[PDB]
Amino acid sequence: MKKIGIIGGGQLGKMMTLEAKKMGFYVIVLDPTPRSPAGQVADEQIVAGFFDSERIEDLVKGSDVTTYDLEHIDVQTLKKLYNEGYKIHPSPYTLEIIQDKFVQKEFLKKNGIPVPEYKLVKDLESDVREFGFPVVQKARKGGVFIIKNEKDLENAIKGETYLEEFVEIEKELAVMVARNEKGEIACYPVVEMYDTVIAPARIEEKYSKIAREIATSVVEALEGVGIFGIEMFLTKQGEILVNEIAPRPHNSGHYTIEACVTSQFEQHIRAIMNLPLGSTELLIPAVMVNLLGEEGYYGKPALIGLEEALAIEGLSLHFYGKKETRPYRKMGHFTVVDRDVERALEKALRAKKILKVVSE
Amino acid sequence: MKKIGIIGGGQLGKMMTLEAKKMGFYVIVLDPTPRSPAGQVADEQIVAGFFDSERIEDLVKGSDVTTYDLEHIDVQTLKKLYNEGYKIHPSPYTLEIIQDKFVQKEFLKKNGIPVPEYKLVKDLESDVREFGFPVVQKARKGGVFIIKNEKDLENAIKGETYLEEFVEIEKELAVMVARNEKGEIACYPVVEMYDTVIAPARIEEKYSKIAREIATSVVEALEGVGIFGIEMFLTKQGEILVNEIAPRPHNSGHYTIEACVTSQFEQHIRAIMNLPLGSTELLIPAVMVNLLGEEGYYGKPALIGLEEALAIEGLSLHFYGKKETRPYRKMGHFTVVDRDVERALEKALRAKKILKVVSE
Ligand SMILES: Nc1ncnc2c1ncn2[C@@H]1O[C@H](COP(=O)(O)OP(=O)(O)O)[C@@H](O)[C@H]1O
Ligand SMILES: Nc1ncnc2c1ncn2[C@@H]1O[C@H](COP(=O)(O)OP(=O)(O)O)[C@@H](O)[C@H]1O
Repeated sequence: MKKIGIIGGGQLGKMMTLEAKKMGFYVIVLDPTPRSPAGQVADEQIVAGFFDSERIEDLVKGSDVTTYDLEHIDVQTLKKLYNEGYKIHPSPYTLEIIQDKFVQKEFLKKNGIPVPEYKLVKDLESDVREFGFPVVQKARKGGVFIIKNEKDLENAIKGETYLEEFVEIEKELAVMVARNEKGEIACYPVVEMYDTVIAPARIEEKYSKIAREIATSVVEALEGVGIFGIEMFLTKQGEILVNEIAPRPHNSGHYTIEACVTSQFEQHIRAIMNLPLGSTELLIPAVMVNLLGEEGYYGKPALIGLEEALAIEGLSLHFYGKKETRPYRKMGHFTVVDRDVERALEKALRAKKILKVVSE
Repeated sequence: MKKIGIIGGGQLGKMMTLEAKKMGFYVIVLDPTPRSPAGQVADEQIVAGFFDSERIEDLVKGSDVTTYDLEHIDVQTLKKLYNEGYKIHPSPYTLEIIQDKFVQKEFLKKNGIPVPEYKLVKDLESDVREFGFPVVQKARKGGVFIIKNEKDLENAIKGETYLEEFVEIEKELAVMVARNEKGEIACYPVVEMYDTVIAPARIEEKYSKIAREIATSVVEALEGVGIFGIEMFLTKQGEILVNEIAPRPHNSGHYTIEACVTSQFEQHIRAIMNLPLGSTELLIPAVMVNLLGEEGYYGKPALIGLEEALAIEGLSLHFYGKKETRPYRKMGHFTVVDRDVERALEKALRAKKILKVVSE
């Protein structure tokens, strides 16, 4: 039984190990938190930090393939292990390119992938003048500040940053795309950010075809292995530009669990194990909605509105096992499937007001 | 957070456990095997046998609602607790009715539920005679013997058995049906036994309609709470008779996980928690096949044919993490979803020869 190593034992990692074991694989989770969510349901867990070079190395050498559910990781030791032959997917090199938002943009531009106009900042006040207000500023490494006036510019993000033209967004889109080392690619439906996800995106065939073609291009240019979450902007001028790349299963890909033949999590395992990719057929439209911790609440998690929300046909719930609720924190998500996406959304919005994660 | 107690740590209980925690419930599993499949992903496990009176008592009293994944359990102690007001679903009384095939037949007959003519054995030889050859003999509690003539009376089943008329079976059908304490019912599509399940059964719609009606009337008569597996016979003469009742999620219902909006396991949780039931809509036809350990293999499980099998579109694998394979033992199942049920069956049977659980 081949062993899959997973760095990061949070929710994304747990869902990963669950699908991996379901496919008959042994899983070792590396997380600093003893009995992490993923470690709890994994075969083994290495209790160490995401930069404990020594331990991440014990994971890689003790696994057939190593993957990860988060980006803030020791990419350096990973590149070394990758260079001497150990299987790490996605490649620590693509992770590196993605870590630094500027180099990610640079990479996308060079490979012919549409992206917002950007500019490395060396002379802040001098560079912003090349865009004029409003302009967008982002931190190169992990955030995003929208400079609209003088007072904001005087209080801009400090550190290594870069500028981006403020994009006139018609809609924000996303698409999961997986790829084998063999080269097979599986592209999912383009979805829409209403944080709520609408699948499929209510957009002209013309645009979804383009969004799918660009998402594939990115993974290809990257020679990626695993599943990737590509965020895009459909502009007010009819242009599709990629905003960011997530080298792992993405929150905007959860709908696949209830709406597609193979979930994003099953694809990721298939992809990193170089197995034949699974069908991405959308069996039914779906609207997903994150269950964030309520504003002004702290402590013991409490889910309210369950009975009433479950009465909505097509509604199902995914509550994560978290011991502490924090405002804005991702406590879970719920999805609504309906033959008619519009009815799916109406219901989801209705439920959104009902389902709340409170404290005590 | 409400607590759900589950007696039985096998694969069914594990699948129930996960779905339960997914809905935000706390789960405590009771199983005589330490680190049982279900206990490993539950919150707590009580190491104890299914007849350890005082231990199942701790489980029920420490839970808001208790259920089970098998029938061979201390039903009498549960009846005691149930009479004290503790929530146990399905009721120990229902479990009691189903555990004995004769009382079960007596019950169905008392409620007008279509069933084969039967008779309790007082004097084996004399009773079979007034029935005529051939006749079917069944143990009341523990399997089936067809008495073709006098000679067979010597090898007849010993103990307390009952007799029933021989039925000329055309097809064997199954249907999952869940019910709330509030009385809400949720009926699934009827499936066809090929051990491989075909969803939906390839039968004239007139039969499907009656099969779902018969099944629903069964759980209604029982005033059942939870999801039930209703096994029926479609005779050569166009009659639909109920043969068996399973008071729990059933193997013939695994298809729901891949082809229906809400799986039988989520449905079961909804029903025992008296919450609104989920949609049973069939999103796409499906064929499920059980994976059993191949003959002559013992020890650590090992799979063969995965790549060739996963190359088949719509094929997904569900390998249970059993710590040892053994001939004929259920190690998991795989499903093949396809818009065309005949292509699903074709693919499934083709893969049934490729996927195999062997020893390492
Ligand atoms: N170039 C841009 N022009 C206008 N709005 C933008 C631009 N880039 C990002 N945004 C907005 O800010 C949000 C943050 O985008 P993102 O780069 O993914 O930051 P984060 O790391 O929080 O996700 C987006 O949802 C989008 O609405
Ligand atoms: N009354 C009957 N007439 C003819 N065949 C029967 C009858 N009852 C059962 N059988 C056959 O025997 C098989 C198993 O009997 P069953 O009642 O399901 O016992 P069990 O499920 O515990 O093995 C059925 O699948 C069916 O093919």
